[PDB]
Amino acid sequence: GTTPGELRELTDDELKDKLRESKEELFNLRFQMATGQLSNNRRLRTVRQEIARVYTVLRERELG
RNA sequence: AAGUGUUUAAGGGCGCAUGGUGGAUGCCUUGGCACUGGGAGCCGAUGAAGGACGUAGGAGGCUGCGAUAAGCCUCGGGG
Ligand SMILES: [Mg+2]
Ligand SMILES: [Mg+2]
Ligand SMILES: [Mg+2]
Ligand SMILES: [Mg+2]
Repeated sequence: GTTPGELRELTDDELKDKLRESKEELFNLRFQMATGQLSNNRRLRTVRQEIARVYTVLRERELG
């Protein structure tokens, strides 16, 4: 839900915070999907792609 | 009285009319076969060729991808 653009003003530690918050979110809605009370399915994909985006930006910061 | 003499179809044959089965024939094609002209002529410890297992909101196969998993970023195209 957040463009990779506005992830470049965030430092390493707060990018890491964003990433762990997102991983916790993903665990929660994975449980909700398993128990049957998640109707919105595209939420899983968006959060999974957000995690991938956060790693991508971190690696780009490391290398250049 | 003597004599003559049609009609049987359990079933079978042949001809026709009507169907079934079967998948030939005709007419085709998301497939191939033989070449022509170019390109590129190597990939691999910066882990190859090729695979295993996984991966989509729902079971499998083919495809794509690899725990960042039908995808992630940047630059162009286009709509
Ligand atoms: Mg008869
Ligand atoms: Mg050589
Ligand atoms: Mg597969
Ligand atoms: Mg573009």
